[PDB]
Parts: sequence; structure tokens; C-alpha cells
Amino acid sequence: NLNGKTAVVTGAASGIGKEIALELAKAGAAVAIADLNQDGANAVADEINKAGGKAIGVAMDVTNEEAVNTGIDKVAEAFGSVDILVSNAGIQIVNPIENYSFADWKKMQAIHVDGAFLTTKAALKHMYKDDRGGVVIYMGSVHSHEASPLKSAYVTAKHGLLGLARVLAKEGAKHNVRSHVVCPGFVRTPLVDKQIPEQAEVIKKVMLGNTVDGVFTTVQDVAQTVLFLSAFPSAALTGQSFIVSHGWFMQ
Amino acid sequence: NLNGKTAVVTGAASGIGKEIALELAKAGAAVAIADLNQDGANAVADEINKAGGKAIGVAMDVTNEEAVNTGIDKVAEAFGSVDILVSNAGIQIVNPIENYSFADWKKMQAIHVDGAFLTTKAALKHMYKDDRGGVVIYMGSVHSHEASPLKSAYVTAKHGLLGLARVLAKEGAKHNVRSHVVCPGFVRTPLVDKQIPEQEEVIKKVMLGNTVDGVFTTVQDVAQTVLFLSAFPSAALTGQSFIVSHGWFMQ
Amino acid sequence: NLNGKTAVVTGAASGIGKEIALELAKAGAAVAIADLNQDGANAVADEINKAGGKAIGVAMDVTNEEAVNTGIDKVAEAFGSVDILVSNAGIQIVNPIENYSFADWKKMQAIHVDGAFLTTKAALKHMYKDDRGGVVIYMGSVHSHEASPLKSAYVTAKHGLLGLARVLAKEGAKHNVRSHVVCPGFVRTPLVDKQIPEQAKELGISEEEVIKKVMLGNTVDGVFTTVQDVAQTVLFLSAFPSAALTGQSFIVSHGWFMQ
Amino acid sequence: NLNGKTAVVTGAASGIGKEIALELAKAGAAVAIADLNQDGANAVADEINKAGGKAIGVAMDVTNEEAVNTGIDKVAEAFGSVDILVSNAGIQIVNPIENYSFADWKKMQAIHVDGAFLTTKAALKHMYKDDRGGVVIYMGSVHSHEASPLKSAYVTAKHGLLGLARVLAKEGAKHNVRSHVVCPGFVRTPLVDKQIPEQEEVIKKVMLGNTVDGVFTTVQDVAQTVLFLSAFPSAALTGQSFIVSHGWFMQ
Ligand SMILES: NC(=O)c1ccc[n+]([C@@H]2O[C@H](COP(=O)([O-])OP(=O)(O)OC[C@H]3O[C@@H](n4cnc5c(N)ncnc54)[C@H](O)[C@@H]3O)[C@@H](O)[C@H]2O)c1
Ligand SMILES: NC(=O)c1ccc[n+]([C@@H]2O[C@H](COP(=O)([O-])OP(=O)(O)OC[C@H]3O[C@@H](n4cnc5c(N)ncnc54)[C@H](O)[C@@H]3O)[C@@H](O)[C@H]2O)c1
Ligand SMILES: NC(=O)c1ccc[n+]([C@@H]2O[C@H](COP(=O)([O-])OP(=O)(O)OC[C@H]3O[C@@H](n4cnc5c(N)ncnc54)[C@H](O)[C@@H]3O)[C@@H](O)[C@H]2O)c1
Ligand SMILES: NC(=O)c1ccc[n+]([C@@H]2O[C@H](COP(=O)([O-])OP(=O)(O)OC[C@H]3O[C@@H](n4cnc5c(N)ncnc54)[C@H](O)[C@@H]3O)[C@@H](O)[C@H]2O)c1
Repeated sequence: NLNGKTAVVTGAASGIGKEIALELAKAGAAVAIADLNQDGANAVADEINKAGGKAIGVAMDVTNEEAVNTGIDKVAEAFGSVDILVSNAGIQIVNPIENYSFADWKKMQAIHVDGAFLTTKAALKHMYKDDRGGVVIYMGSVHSHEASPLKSAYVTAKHGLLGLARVLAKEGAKHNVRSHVVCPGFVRTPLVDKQIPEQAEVIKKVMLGNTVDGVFTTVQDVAQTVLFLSAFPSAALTGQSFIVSHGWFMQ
Repeated sequence: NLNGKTAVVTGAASGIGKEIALELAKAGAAVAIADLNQDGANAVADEINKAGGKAIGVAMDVTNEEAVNTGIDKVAEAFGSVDILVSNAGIQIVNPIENYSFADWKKMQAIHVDGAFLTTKAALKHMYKDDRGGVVIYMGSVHSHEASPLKSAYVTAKHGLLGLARVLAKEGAKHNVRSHVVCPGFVRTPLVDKQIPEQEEVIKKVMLGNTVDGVFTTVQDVAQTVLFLSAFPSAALTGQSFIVSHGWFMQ
Repeated sequence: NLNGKTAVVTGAASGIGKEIALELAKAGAAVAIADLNQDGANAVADEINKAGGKAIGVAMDVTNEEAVNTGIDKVAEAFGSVDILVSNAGIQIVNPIENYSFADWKKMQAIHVDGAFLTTKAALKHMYKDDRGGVVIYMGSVHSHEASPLKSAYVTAKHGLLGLARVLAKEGAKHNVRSHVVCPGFVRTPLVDKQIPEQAKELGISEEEVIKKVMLGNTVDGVFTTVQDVAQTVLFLSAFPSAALTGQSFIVSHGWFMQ
Repeated sequence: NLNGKTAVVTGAASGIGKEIALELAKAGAAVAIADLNQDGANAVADEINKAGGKAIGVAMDVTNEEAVNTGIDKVAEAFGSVDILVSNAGIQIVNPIENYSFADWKKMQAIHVDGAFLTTKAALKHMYKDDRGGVVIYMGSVHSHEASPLKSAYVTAKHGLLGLARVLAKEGAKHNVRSHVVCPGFVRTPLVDKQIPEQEEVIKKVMLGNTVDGVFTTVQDVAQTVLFLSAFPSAALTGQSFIVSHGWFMQ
């Protein structure tokens, strides 16, 4: 139960972030949907508010320090606190290393890694006040732990998020701030639903051959894990990553 | 919510297992407490039954194949299924390697490793029937992932449990069986009580000095994690270990 | 270079252990080949001696405490010390967990895990003497770190060896003893050259497809690990001038499982 | 035996990189000393040339794409190939996350992570030619695997390097290119030598308390591990990281 808590989810206009925001709101949290896509952010907030929850849409480029600061402070002013941060905005750009654009490389690191750093820095200024505390969750991937070809930038970024979370777990403990990384496997999306006919079988072998059961991870799987971490009564799980992938990479 | 589910918890006359049995029963599971200490198992069962739950005590030396098979079959006949196995019974025997008796070594592997193997094998015969499925949770340790001196036998066995669980995740998938390993940090139980005199200085420094916050893990921390895994709606977390240790070893 | 050092390699009558013994001896170590197969152990020792090295064969069941203690003390009396222990004897027995024989389970843990414990403890009695020191290497597997179906006993044992080695690294430090685990991918030993036509027939696919897709599908390059790959890693660990690598495992698998 | 091989070591005007360059040269490789500090790079090269080896100094800001491309092409021009890349240049900047400068954050990412990416990409243009092959080694840290407070930027970067190396191992294999990450523990440097009297107690407790033996890692430890990887006869070790830390973090 998260009644009375406040959450900000970046990238929540779509996909995994959207489901996380809907389920945190369903659990009683007030939720700020932060996204580059301001229209989509407002659509999610207006869905939560029409269901009886409390939500705001926040226009936020997570690569832009001042926009991140302004958006996080806006959440704290609207809701009174920033108790849960889910750093989730992301994109994918594929190429082999020898033809990988350096501009693409930096954009990938800025969205995935700098966005996590910047939103964490802005949130901690609130969570640390009077040691109120907080939960900070980064959206990793099985690619935080394992590589695939053509994804050097993404894999590098998702690996780096583990390091940031592990430092935060150490620094944040004295202020009652916990850190975690959630690492989904392959989530079936509308784009995946178009590739399955295109690529062709593809499901169980090409896409999910590295799972134990050939089953896609769902946005519900991810959000339920986020809610469990967000509501956990102690700091016992701080610093840990959680692989939600149907057995693709086991630790 | 575990209404309609059946669970066997080995080692549940005491400590971590006892809390797991009580919390599983409060969630609506019928619970079999299986323990070398049959009187203690009966006492936990009586506590559950007096509170409105459903439980039985089972005599079970988990090193003894007949006792394991008889006990699991008893649960299945009493409750109709064996849906959740928590393999938790364990002891600690401390000595440097050069003074570690081979008798102690084998006893440690028999209780920790053979006990997990024997109880899993017996439970799978029930869980695999008509692919009913199941959840198998091994009680590991931060010592499944990291070593301490004087604990060669224990650390070896706790490391071995990860291997068994990861194989079960692969084998069990086609029968809807999941596997997990829970890895607590220090928890105040008789297993800890018996060590400290041999070794508040040992507690705050030697033990809790590995955590980020200086806090013992509680039996509630562990049981809440077991309940989360037990109720999870898909197999997305299968094969994974969960470190519940307040930041002692981060993966 | 290992001149003046003594090494004991268990399971070295054949395969990976045999190659480790030959390369340790070529580097200057006096090598004892400890194996259930006494003729095969004497054969490897004689191959070393004829090439100008120094070696003996030692009959040893690594599951038996008396045999291990007697054999290790024999090496110490023959060569003067026991500086390097390579715990390598193994066995594979496959079955799904729900039909895994407990007799076979106990045999798998006795050979892999008890063998490592017993030989380690016997060797420490010499290595700890006057804090002389030593290097203890366990032969693990990619299956020390990752699972495959039907191999519960093997995977559990190989995972456990990591734990033993990590404890030894902590306890052994004050006596100048280091520990490591070497983790090969698939190597073309006899038991494996048998697996390949057997798996081909059973899976109904070509032999090349068993190699490239089933056995080596998780490597980056489709290449078997060689006995030379493993032995050169053991040589490097054995001669390393400091304890900097103690407690670590080394995956020698052409990219199957990366840490 | 690296006779006839060519190597480039970034950051090799000083410290770990310098010892690596000296030992690669002593093993018979031609060595380019790439460093921001051109004075120091020329000095190491001159040390090598006076001892009978072959070396060049290369002024190279590893954060700058043009400087990296021009520098690596100069090595291939001078020596005929680029067979070994050691990506080693680094810097450390400490601060808690909530006070951390984004300017420092970006500098840390640029040197540690962008430098690895840019030097790798430039080297592959040469190593992939006719599948000649190559060895690419990133200098990580125990902080590639484990966190310390105040080092968020550094720990994040060093964790990210594992991801990049793991992708390179998969992509490079078809071209005979291997990747590794070498992870030194605490290396005693002149700066360390003036902190011990500032703080044989600070050594074994504050600095080396997390080692098993209280021994500093040496530059020789690191360079010997680099030489072993550089001469390995097969790709068997590709994608792996090597912890050279006297037991601080065990995998
Ligand atoms: N989909 C999967 O299979 C999968 C698997 C593992 C991990 N992940 C991770 O989960 C997270 C969410 O992924 P998704 O699949 O739901 O993606 P998505 O494309 O559905 O949603 C991504 C959202 O991020 C927003 N965004 C992009 N750049 C932004 C920026 N600069 N500032 C703010 N918002 C920005 C987009 O506008 C969009 O709303 C990502 O971090 C992704 O790497 C996804
Ligand atoms: N307490 C901790 O700090 C800690 C930390 C991490 C992991 N663990 C693990 O948690 C598990 C539970 O330990 P605990 O701390 O609750 O200890 P505990 O001593 O309170 O309970 C252990 C129980 O196991 C039973 N048992 C012992 N040998 C048995 C056998 N042969 N067959 C059946 N039952 C047997 C005992 O009778 C007892 O009821 C163990 O596996 C332990 O290794 C404990
Ligand atoms: N072959 C592979 O593909 C592979 C891959 C990774 C790891 N490994 C491991 O490497 C090691 C060697 O592998 P391998 O295939 O060369 O051989 P192996 O595992 O089949 O071992 C056979 C050898 O061990 C000896 N041996 C068996 N039981 C013994 C006992 N009780 N006491 C003493 N010696 C005994 C036999 O006489 C024989 O010489 C084993 O630990 C194995 O698990 C093998
Ligand atoms: N010293 C340790 O205890 C330790 C431990 C683990 C890892 N490491 C890593 O080892 C590597 C070497 O570190 P060190 O301790 O030898 O440090 P150092 O200070 O002795 O050497 C750093 C070198 O990098 C160069 N450099 C810095 N910025 C550069 C840039 N933009 N372009 C090119 N060259 C640049 C400097 O000119 C210098 O020669 C680093 O990656 C460091 O993170 C060091």
C-alpha cells in the first residue's frame, strides 16, 4: 500500500513506464508522469485522474539538467514530496561498434545514464530533507547483465545503471533512501506484434530462445515488481537488481 | 493471496522457517511444517490452527530419503497437493578447513544440499502431475554469493543451492514449476545465537559491518519476500536469487 | 616457470588433467598424477620422465579420506613439498531431477565436492607448515556459473566449488595459500567425443548441428575449448608472483557466460 | 611473445598504463603511448627506444573523436597495424550524488566510457581488415563490480565498461578480435604513499581492509595480466573480466 506516497515515473507516456504509473496510482500513490512526449504524459495523467487517482503530466527531457530540476521541483510543490523515483525513459539505437555513430552513442548514454543521474540528484534533494527517505528504482534490462551484438550503447548504459544504483544504496542508507534496478526481459509490444509476422517460430526461438519457457515478460510483471519494491517495509533489498525475464540470465 | 495453495516448509519449527510458515498460513495457504524436531513442527501447526488456519506437523529428517518421501506424500494426501516447497532446514558448524572434520563436512552437505535435492525430487513428482505446477524456494544466504572464513562447508553448500535452483528453473518450466533462492543477511535466530559466543562488538562490527545501514535482516523481511515469490502471477522470476541483506553483497 | 615446485593433479590420467600435468612438468614442476586409474597415471608420469621431467603416478580415490591423506603425504615425502594442488577428477551422470538417483547424487558430490575438500585439507597440512604457502586450483565448469537441464548434480557440485575456493582464499591468505577456480567450456575429451554422435542420433539433427548449435551455441565463435587453453590458464595462475588473483574464477569457454 | 605485434596504450604517460607499455615493449611489441600529457607520453616512448624497443608518443585526448581517429591512424601508419588496444586513461572525481557536478559527471563519462568507445571503434577499422584480428583490453576496477560511496561517476563508468567489452566479444569474434576487462584493486601510488602518514593501520584497515591479505595490488600484477591476455593463443578468454585485487570482490 502506497497511500500518501508520491511517485515520479520518467518515460511513463508509453509501455513499461505507463503501466508502472497506472499501478502505483492504483495502489494509492500520487503519480507524476514525466516524459518528453508531453501530450502522452497528460493522457496518462488524465486517465489516472478520471479513475479517481491523483496524477500530473510533466514535460521533461531527462537529458536536460534544468528541465529535470524544474519538473522534479514541480512534483514536490504539487504533491508535497517525491517519495518514489522510477528512472525509466529509454530508446534503442542499433549498429555494430565499428559503424556506431558517436552522436548516437552519446544520446544513448545521456538518456539512459545521465537521465538516471540527473533525476536522482534532483529527487535526493527532496528525499534527504529531514531524512524522510525514498525509493529510487532504475529500469535496467537483462542487458544490464548480458550482452547482445549490435547493442553496444544500450548494453553499456544498462550495465552502468547497476553501478549508480549500488553507489546510491551506500550513500542513501543514512537518509532512509533505498535503490534498486529492475531488469526486464523481452516485453511484447505493438512493435513486437508487427515483427513476429515480419521476421518469419520467431517467438520461441529468435525472440525468446534464451528464456526457459518461451513466454514474453509483461508490463504487469515489471510493474508488480516495482510495487513490491516500492512498498517494502525495510531497506533489506537496497542495492539489488531484479531480473524479470523468464530465466534469461540467472543470478 | 495463497488461498487454495498448499505449502511445505522444511526447518519451520524455528527461526526463519517458522515465520515463513506463519505468514504463508495467514495468506491462506495450508501449511505443512516439516522438521527434524517433530514436536516443534506440531507446535507451529497448532499455533496456525488455533488462529483459524490449516496446518500439520511432519517429522522429516531432510537427510533421509525415506523420511522425505514419506513426509511429502503425507502432505499431498492430507492437503491434496504440494504447490509450494520451501527448502529451509539448515545448521552451522564453524572451523578452519584444516580442523574441519570430514564427518562434519558430510553432515553439512547432507542437510543443506542433499536435503534440498531430496525434498525437490519428492515435491516434483506431485507438481509435475498433469503439469499442475509449483514454486520451489531454497533458503540460501549471502554466503551463496560470498565467503567468510571458518565456514567452508556452509559456504560450499549455499553456493551449491544456486546451481540446483538454476537447473530446476530450466527443467521445471515445461511443467509450470518455478525456482528461486532467497538469500538473507544476518537474522536473529538460534543458528546465529549458537555462533556468537564462540566468535555486541561481534554483532555491530563483524556481522552488521557488511550492511549499508547496520540493521539485521528480520524474519519478516525474508517471509515477505517468500510470499511475493509464492504469489507471483507468472514464471518471470524463475531461476533468480534474491539478496535480502540490507546491502551486504549487491548483484 | 615452476622449477623447484611440486604439483599434484587429480584425475590426470586422461583429458584435461593429463594435459595440465604435462604442461606443469614442462614448466619445471615435479608432478604427481593422482587417479583411480593407476596404470593410466603411471603412463602419464612415464611420458613426463622420458621427456626429462620429474613425475610419479599415485593411485588415489579422491572420495576416500585415507587414500587422499596417504597419497598426498606420499607426494610430500617423494618430492619434498606439495606446492600446487589441482583438484580435477570428475564424472558426469545425467537425469532430470524428478528421476535423479540419490546413489548417483551422492557419488557426484563425493567425487567433485568431497574430492576437492579432502585433497585441499591434506595439501594444507603441508602448505601451512612454516607458512610455506601454495596454490590450490579447482576445476569447475561454465556450469559453476550457469545451468543446463538434466545436470542438476554436476551443476550443483561445480557451483559449490566456487564457495569452497572463496573460503580458502580468505583462510589461506595468512599462510601464503591462494585459491582459484578454472571454468572450461566444452573440451573434446573422450566422454565428449562420445556425446556428439549420441546427441546427434537422439536429437535427430546432424553432427555438425549438435556441435555448432547445441554444444557451442552459447560461445561467440563456435570453437571448442582445448586442453591447451585450460592448461595455459593453470600455468599462469600457478606461476603468478603474488596473491592478486586469489579467490577468483576464470571462464575459459570462448564467451559462453561472461563475467 | 608479442614480437611483430603492435600495441596502443591510452593513459600510458603515468601509473598503470606506463607499466603496461613498458612490459608490452619488453615482450617485443611496438608500443604507442597515447596520452593527453604529450610530454609524459614522449618520455615513456623515449625510455622504451633507449632500451632497444620501438615506441612512439601520441598526443591524444580520448574524449575527442577526431583526436582518437587521427592518433590511431598514426599508429597504423607508423607500425603497420594496431594489434592490441589497452583503453586505460582515467581520472577520479569524488562527491556525493546529490552534490555531484553534472560537468564532472560528463567529463568522467567522456574519459572512461567515450574513450573506450572511440578508441575501440577506431582500432576495429584496422583489426577487422582481412580479419587480421586483435585484442582489446579495457582498464576497469573492482569498482566495475562493487560500489563505494562518493564515487558514483567512476563506479557507473567502470560498470559500463563491462557492457561494452561483452558486446565487443560477441561482435568481434567473427573478425578474430577478443575483448577483456582487467580490474585492478587498490594500487599503491606515490599519492597513496603520502596518505598513509596523513591518516601500518590505515593500510590494512582503511585502504586494504577488503582484501584477504592486506597487500597492495602492483602495477606489475596488472601488466602481467595484460601480457597474458595479449598473448593468449585462442579466443577462449574473450568477454571476461579479471579481478586483480588480492581478494577484494570474488567472482
Ligand atoms: N520493451 C522491452 O522489451 C524492454 C526490456 C528491458 C528493458 N526495457 C527498458 O524499459 C524502459 C521503458 O521501455 P519501453 O519498452 O516501455 O519503451 P517505450 O518506447 O514504450 O517508452 C519510452 C518512453 O520514454 C520516453 N522518452 C524517450 N526519450 C526521453 C527523454 N529524453 N526524456 C524523457 N522521456 C523520454 C518516450 O517518449 C516514451 O514515452 C527503457 O528504459 C527500456 O530500456 C525495455
Ligand atoms: N539466521 C541467519 O542469519 C541466516 C542467514 C542466512 C541464511 N540462513 C538460513 O536460513 C535457514 C533457517 O535457519 P534459521 O536461522 O531459521 O535457524 P534455526 O536454527 O532457527 O532453524 C533451523 C531449523 O532446521 C531444523 N533442522 C536442522 N537439521 C534438520 C534436518 N536434518 N532435517 C530437518 N530439519 C532440520 C531445526 O530443527 C530447526 O527447526 C537455514 O538454511 C540457514 O542456513 C540463516
Ligand atoms: N570435458 C569437458 O567438456 C569439461 C568441461 C568443463 C569442465 N570439465 C571438468 O574438467 C575436469 C576434467 O574433465 P575431463 O573430461 O578431462 O575428465 P573427467 O571429468 O571425466 O574425469 C575422468 C578422470 O578422472 C578420474 N577419476 C574419476 N573418478 C575418480 C576418483 N574417485 N578418484 C580419482 N580419480 C578419479 C578418471 O580415472 C579419469 O582419469 C572435471 O572436473 C570436469 O568436470 C570438463
Ligand atoms: N590506481 C588504482 O588504484 C586503480 C585501481 C583500479 C583501477 N584503476 C584504473 O587504472 C587506470 C589507470 O589509472 P592510474 O591509477 O594509473 O592513474 P594515473 O593518474 O597514474 O594515470 C592517468 C593517465 O591518464 C591520462 N589521461 C587523463 N585524461 C586523459 C584524456 N582525456 N586523454 C588521454 N589521456 C588522459 C593522464 O595523462 C595520465 O597519464 C584508470 O582507468 C583507473 O581508473 C586504477
